[PDB]
Amino acid sequence: SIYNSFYVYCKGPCQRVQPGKLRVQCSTCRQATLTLTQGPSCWDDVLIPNRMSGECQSPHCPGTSAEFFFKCGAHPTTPVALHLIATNSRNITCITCTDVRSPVLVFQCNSRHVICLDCFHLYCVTRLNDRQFVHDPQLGYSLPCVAGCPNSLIKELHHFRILGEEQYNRYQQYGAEECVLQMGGVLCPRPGCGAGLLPEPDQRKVTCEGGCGFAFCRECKEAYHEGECSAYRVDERAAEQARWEAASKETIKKTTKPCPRCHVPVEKNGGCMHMKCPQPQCRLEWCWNCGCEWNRVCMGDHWFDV
Ligand SMILES: [Zn+2]
Ligand SMILES: [Zn+2]
Ligand SMILES: [Zn+2]
Ligand SMILES: [Zn+2]
Ligand SMILES: [Zn+2]
Ligand SMILES: [Zn+2]
Ligand SMILES: [Zn+2]
Ligand SMILES: [Zn+2]
Repeated sequence: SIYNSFYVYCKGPCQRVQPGKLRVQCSTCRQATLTLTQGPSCWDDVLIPNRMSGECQSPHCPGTSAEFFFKCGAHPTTPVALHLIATNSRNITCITCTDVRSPVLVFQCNSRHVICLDCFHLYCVTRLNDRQFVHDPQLGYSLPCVAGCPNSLIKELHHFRILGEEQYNRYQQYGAEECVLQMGGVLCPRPGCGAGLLPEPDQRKVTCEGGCGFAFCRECKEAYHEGECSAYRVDERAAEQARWEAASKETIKKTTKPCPRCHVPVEKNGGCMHMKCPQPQCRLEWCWNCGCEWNRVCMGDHWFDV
């Protein structure tokens, strides 16, 4: 692709975050024959059912609602859209490492704080280690913005798929482990075990048994013995810089661009990348990003950006 707006988690065969291809169909007949009135301009447009309307190009179809979906962009054929993931076209620095990276994950806190994907992984892994995931009755376990902002828990839990199979599996075990821990139990310390154990409260010797047979001291977690036993600070300025809608320096890509055909300067007023030239005698339809006539490659790779 020239430019990708969308990322999906591709199960088989990529098992990773990949650019996604946006598709649209008629919600009635399910064919690729829905001509939209207006192209999508944001994630709500392609996630909320029936939000967008058009006309099904069948003589047999009265359908007027669009249904959008994604495919992995890395190969021919339905994966889940990772809507918090954005291409970092304005070079916003990451909240925790302060480097410019792309793509980035953008929290739904009021500040729309921005974290690179490597830092997001490290955020996740640190919180898993330290048992600091956050419980929500309506969700299960998740994490909020790294800065601690309110009302910012991640709700589309498929985002934790981006951690990859092993850490995602640790995340999937966390709830059951936490049940044991909140009940006063202990997890087996043997790497590759971590069974949740519920020994009697006052017993220092814990044996992993129904597990792996390991007898450990629940106080120091080493092999059982008689006798006595032998990341979270977010910079305030870094956080202010790392906000999606904060004012930014001008990049090589200008925000007012000439019409590819008539050269007259053109302002963009929404997320959709299909531009219609405002000049009465021009009316060229073109991709804001690519400077070319509007086409289905641009639709699929970057119909809108955020
Ligand atoms: Zn794939
Ligand atoms: Zn139809
Ligand atoms: Zn980072
Ligand atoms: Zn935040
Ligand atoms: Zn064990
Ligand atoms: Zn000990
Ligand atoms: Zn024009
Ligand atoms: Zn384009």
